[PDB]
Amino acid sequence: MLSFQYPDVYRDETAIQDYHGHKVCDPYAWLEDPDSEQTKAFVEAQNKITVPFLEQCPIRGLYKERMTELYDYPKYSCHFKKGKRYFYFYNTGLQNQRVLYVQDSLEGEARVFLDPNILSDDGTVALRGYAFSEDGEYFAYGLSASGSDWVTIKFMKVDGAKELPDVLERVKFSCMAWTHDGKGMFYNAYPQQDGKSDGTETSTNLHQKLYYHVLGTDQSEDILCAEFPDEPKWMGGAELSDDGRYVLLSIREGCDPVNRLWYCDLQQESNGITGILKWVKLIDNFEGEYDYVTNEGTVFTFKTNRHSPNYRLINIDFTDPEESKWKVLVPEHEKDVLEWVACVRSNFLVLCYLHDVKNTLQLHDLATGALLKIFPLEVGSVVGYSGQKKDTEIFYQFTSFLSPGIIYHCDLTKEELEPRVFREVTVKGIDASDYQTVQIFYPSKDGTKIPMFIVHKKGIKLDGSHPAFLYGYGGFNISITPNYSVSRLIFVRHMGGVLAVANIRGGGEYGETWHKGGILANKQNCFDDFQCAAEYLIKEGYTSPKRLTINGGSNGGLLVATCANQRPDLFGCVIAQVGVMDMLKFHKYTIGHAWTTDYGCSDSKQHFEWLIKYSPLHNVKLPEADDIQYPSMLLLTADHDDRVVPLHSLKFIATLQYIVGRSRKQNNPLLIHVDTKAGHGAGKPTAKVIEEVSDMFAFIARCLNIDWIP
Ligand SMILES: *[C@](O)(CO)[C@@H]1CCCN1C(=O)[C@@H]1CCC=C1C(=O)NCc1ccccc1
Repeated sequence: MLSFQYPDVYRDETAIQDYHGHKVCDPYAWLEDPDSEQTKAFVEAQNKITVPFLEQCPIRGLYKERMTELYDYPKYSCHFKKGKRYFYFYNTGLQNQRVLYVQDSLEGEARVFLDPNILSDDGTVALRGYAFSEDGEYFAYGLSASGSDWVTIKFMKVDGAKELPDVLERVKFSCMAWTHDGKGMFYNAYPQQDGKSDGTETSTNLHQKLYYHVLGTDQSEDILCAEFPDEPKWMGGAELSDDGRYVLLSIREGCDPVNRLWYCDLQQESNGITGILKWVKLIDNFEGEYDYVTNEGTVFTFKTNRHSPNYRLINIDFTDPEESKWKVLVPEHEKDVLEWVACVRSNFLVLCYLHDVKNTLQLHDLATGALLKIFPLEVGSVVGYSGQKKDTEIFYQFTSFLSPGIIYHCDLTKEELEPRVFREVTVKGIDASDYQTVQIFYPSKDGTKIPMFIVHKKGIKLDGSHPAFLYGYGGFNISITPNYSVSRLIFVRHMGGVLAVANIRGGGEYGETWHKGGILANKQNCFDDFQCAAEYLIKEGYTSPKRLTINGGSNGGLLVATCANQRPDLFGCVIAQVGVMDMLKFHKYTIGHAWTTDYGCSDSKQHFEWLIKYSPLHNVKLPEADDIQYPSMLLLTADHDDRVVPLHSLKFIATLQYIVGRSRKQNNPLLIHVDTKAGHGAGKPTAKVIEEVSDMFAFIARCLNIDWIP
């Protein structure tokens, strides 16, 4: 099968670093420089063998045509009201970017408000963040180029959709919050740095500042409102209270769901916003999360995890702020995670729970916390919502494995609340009733029961004959909940596949204890959980190792890369997207310093000892048994991935090809594809998304010799 040879790649054998007495060799350290001729030649040589491999089999074309056909369905966000007008996002089917529409009433004719498609030939300029002024008359929006986290904020007057002159540069990981006087907007920016700031650089991002931009002025005139020069990793994001009276500052350091919470009573500023604000340090530590829900005068309602791993709602009165005085408005549930909370129609709260990895949605009274209404939902996820304090109605969007889903509307001025289907779209080509989703709970190595969703054609024999696609993430308190994926359903219908999603530790599915169960010293739980998921699928007859594919992205790319090293015998195929591979150096680049709350940091002797054991880059090793080789592997990355700098995948594939790819017994390919004008994944145009899934499933089809089923 291997009709190509791996490129020559220089090994710098002098690259030796001491980590607490452990010598680590890093012969591909030079691939850390994205700008060198050496690195560019490496990328070109790798793509030169990967692309013809992927495109040799007719199956890529059949997949791509079927993806193009089935992905072509209308896609809407929830309606949301701002001031006098309604807005929603909409893609007719195959537009590169969804388009923002405005209408003057729910029954009124809609018109294009902001169309990102006209900003590039190839749809690689994408909306990233936006905020309307309190009165709905002005609009700020972030644009990112080529998938980079870097943002340029531009502005529009809503009436007439008029471009304004204001442009804000050096924006990254930014809040956008307008003061209610409509004078201007808070946002974050980074100090100048040497070299590039376009998504191709690896430079660390430190000293993020909070600024205020007065509409109608140059950026050079913006007011510095908060900075933390003694704490270069702190990130202070601003929002206005619902009554416009307070600026709330949430300071983060790292990725843990915790924040300091400072406030500024704007009425108490000596002369409006003119410099560093008179911050009152209400919560001045990182012991808990405090997510603002609403306030009534000085009584502030927050979603918190303080003393409550599954989250709860508390009231903190700013005039009596000590923790012993806080009121518990909605107590923590013993098992279900309070995922998010919104305040709507003055005195309702909308609460969204995660119950065994499925969403529920409930209306509660603001004053007492009492449950008033359950909004009935099928099993799946709530993935969109609108309705803020002043609004008198809600929209919410539901999705699941087997249907694109439904947008509901509920008029909250009615005595008897009755949600109605507002929009529903059918995907002709996939009959949902041919398939089923089951949820099982399998024991991991230590006996912990892990949830797994399995999706497959009805009536299949569990004889181990089926190809399977097993997906995981396992980190950063992120819950992996049901979602509609055309690309995965084509695998099921046209490749005869079984789909599986394992809810491994590290995620947020069972609250903070689930998260803590897959971080730091215990990160190996994630890999154990995921290996156990594969073993369960095999034992129960859904699949066999030779027909099993695993996939994950980012922290999920680490997951699958590590599982390949640790259990090469368990998997036939591995696709690792935009993965963190160098666990010893991840913290040196761009925003990687923020992930040490999940992983630890190699500067620490204790953390190094955890990290060295599973770092994919440092654990490539020929399997001992003559009958065992590495699975076929595909790494996907891109040249403007400034979230997880591509050096991770570059160094990892060089190592795989040298240590494993050169052995006689290795016949499974070990490949990387590096895309151009693309980044970590957010804002990826439709055309690239289609090419990407076509690459992935063609890879699977070719490595496992799977026949297309028309
Ligand atoms: C991927 O897993 C997912 O994109 C990468 C690699 C490890 C974690 N990760 C992230 O993107 C983390 C997960 C959740 C948010 C992340 C992040 O780095 N966000 C940027 C950011 C913004 C504000 C404060 C801290 C970090």
